[PDB]
Amino acid sequence: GRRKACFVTALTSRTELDIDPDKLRESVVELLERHPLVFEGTRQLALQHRPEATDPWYEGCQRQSLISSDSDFTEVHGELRDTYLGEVFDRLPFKPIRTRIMALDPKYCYSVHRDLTPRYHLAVTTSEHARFVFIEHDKVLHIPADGDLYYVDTRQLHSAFNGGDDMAIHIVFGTD
Amino acid sequence: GRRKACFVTALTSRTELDIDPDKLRESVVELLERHPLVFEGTRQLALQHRPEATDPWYEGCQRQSLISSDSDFTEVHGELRDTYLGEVFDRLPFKPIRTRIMALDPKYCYSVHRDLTPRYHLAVTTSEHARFVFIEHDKVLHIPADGDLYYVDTRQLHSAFNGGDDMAIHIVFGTD
Repeated sequence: GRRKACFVTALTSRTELDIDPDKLRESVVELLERHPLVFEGTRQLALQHRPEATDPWYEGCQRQSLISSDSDFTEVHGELRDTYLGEVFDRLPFKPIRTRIMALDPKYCYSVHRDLTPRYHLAVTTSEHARFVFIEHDKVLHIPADGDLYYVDTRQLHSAFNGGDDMAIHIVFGTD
Repeated sequence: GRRKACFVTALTSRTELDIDPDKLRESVVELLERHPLVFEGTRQLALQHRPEATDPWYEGCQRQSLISSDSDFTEVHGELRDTYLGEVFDRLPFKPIRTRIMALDPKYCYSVHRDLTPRYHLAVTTSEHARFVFIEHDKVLHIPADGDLYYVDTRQLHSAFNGGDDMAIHIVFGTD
């Protein structure tokens, strides 16, 4: 109750990163061959882990209430340094936490709800059929796979849907 | 095109029908026990048929390109006249055509697209997670199961999603 809904223009913001969409997509496709997304509907893979984690690829994918603190998930996987995903992390203007690849299945949507913390999104694979829907703000948002980073305030009441035939995939960064 | 997008307030309109939501819902649930919805994702059952149809419960559910004319599907099924669904038809202020029960699976959405003809909607079972999303108009719409009839202009670019755990069900009426 003490925080109120944001003004509509504060739902999103663009930070220019100049990432190459083709190289980004091919690096994600190759990575998922070796480290598959877990879960169904909304699927996930962790790109940052807690120091000394024995389950670095999936620990950070647990539901928020099982996460001690997002800020513990600081370590980019060592093997990413050599690939184009290492280049993505190098270009970030902030220190990310609990970064995950996150995906929406084809023809899938999730419940209208509020998240606890907004994140930054880099779209990997998407289409005109994949959108965020903000219910109180009556605003529809599409995040293009243009190599730029988009803040998206998913604390606001919202759903997301993917009406396409192919899965929609983002890299989703936290910050502190 | 010669027809342009409608103004945002013309996306929907309410016609008061005073139908009882509980009797409506219980009559539809019982009917679907005896006559199954066909298709997946968007599921359908026809409530009106062409004269002398051999497949009256399902001919009207074929895709629009296989429909000769919506206006041929004029006859309410005989077995409906003495149930509450017959009462619904008796109250309509227009002559309906090609009326169908239409439903969206849980966690399902369909492609962003345009339909050829707008319809009138009577929501049977729904939740806050089921919405129409108008892309060009940047408008989100919920049709409540309040016993009233809602025009929805699905000729406009749109998707629909059901983020809920249960199937969302409408009766969908055409008219001349």
